Amino acid sequence: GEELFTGVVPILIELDGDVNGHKFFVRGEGEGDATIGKLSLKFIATTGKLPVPWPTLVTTLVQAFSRYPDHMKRHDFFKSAMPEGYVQERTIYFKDDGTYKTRAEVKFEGDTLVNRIELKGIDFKEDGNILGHKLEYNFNSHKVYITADKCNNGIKANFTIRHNVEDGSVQLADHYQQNTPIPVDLPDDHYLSTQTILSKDLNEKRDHMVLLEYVTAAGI
Amino acid sequence: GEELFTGVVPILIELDGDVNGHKFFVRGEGEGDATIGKLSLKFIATTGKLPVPWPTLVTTLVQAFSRYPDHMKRHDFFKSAMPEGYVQERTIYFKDDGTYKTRAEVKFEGDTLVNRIELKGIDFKEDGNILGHKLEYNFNSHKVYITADKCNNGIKANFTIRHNVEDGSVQLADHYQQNTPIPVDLPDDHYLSTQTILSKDLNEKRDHMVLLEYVTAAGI
Repeated sequence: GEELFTGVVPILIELDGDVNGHKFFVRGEGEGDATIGKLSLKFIATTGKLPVPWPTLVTTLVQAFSRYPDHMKRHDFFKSAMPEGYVQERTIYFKDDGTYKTRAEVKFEGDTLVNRIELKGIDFKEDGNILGHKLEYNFNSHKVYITADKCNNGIKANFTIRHNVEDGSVQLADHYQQNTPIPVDLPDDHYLSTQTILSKDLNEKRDHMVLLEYVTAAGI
Repeated sequence: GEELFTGVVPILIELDGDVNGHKFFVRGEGEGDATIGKLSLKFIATTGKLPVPWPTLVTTLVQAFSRYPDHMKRHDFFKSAMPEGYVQERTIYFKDDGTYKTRAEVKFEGDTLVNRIELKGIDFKEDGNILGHKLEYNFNSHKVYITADKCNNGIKANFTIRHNVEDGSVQLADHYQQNTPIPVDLPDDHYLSTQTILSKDLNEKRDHMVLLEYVTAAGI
């Protein structure tokens, strides 16, 4: 388990998407340091300019990298599932627009943590904030509320993302999370607060996104 | 639910058995009164003289008839499952001898409560207390410990039966129970204490058993 997350761990993320029939693929490489809770990643849209804004993929596109303080070590479900891994299922509803469903397997391969994800989006509106590409290239700080469902030997989480829109208005996105493993751990209600920076490689020519996160757990 | 168990309810019990390849069938008719916790039943071995002693079938052969005191009404799982019914799975280990597995569906049909059961027995010894027919035609009083497993939206119970043997020695039989429904109810740990009388219809010519029980719940 967390014996693996001392020091820096390299990362591979892969996302297979389709939204309203618009198929796309994203591969990410980078590294995380769970002892301070840092992620630095570059993502590449291999299929061409994305059919959806980059910020909507951020949540779907390795919480196992959250810094859990020493007084909270008994509640790190993500890391206890390693190296075998866990499954992360999400349903995301965008206010007054469409919805995503995600399934992902998060494992170790060699020395890298890998997130392989499938995404399906339906019922979106064009000239809506998603397909119409109206979201600022931003990601504000959020809290992620975790509770452990004993029955499924895992956790549940839910939280809503606030996406800034060009207009000045905000696009809401309700998240619903299930996590299940691939010995055990389970954690009392707490949350992850996160902070994200989105920017771009100036020498990169493909549609891409560089990402930098800091995540810590709290609330005990 | 328990709206159904005021006053007397007629009973039909049917058991399909096979133990060590010895097949048999038992049908029971009688009536119960859950407001005082009485059962009176006559059982008939339709296939001929039983391959096993009658006392070993007693537990496997309608706890929904237990008298639950008013202060315990929130814990009557059995009756809350009605009229739709529940499923009762049991594993029974006989000390130093074979084991039974039982699955039963307990429902209302018309105005009768019906218990339809399948039983399979394996690994028994001849000249053992079961196949060798060494058990006294007795049934002592026992406690039945119930706990509610939330996950399976039902209960679990376990208890051991003490069968008197002709020899003077006692045959133990560990029971393990699962119950699941066919809106809901679930009960805090308590038990059923029971008392049974076994006797015979003197004008009856088939291998048979008449049974009389009183069952009440307690322990809160």
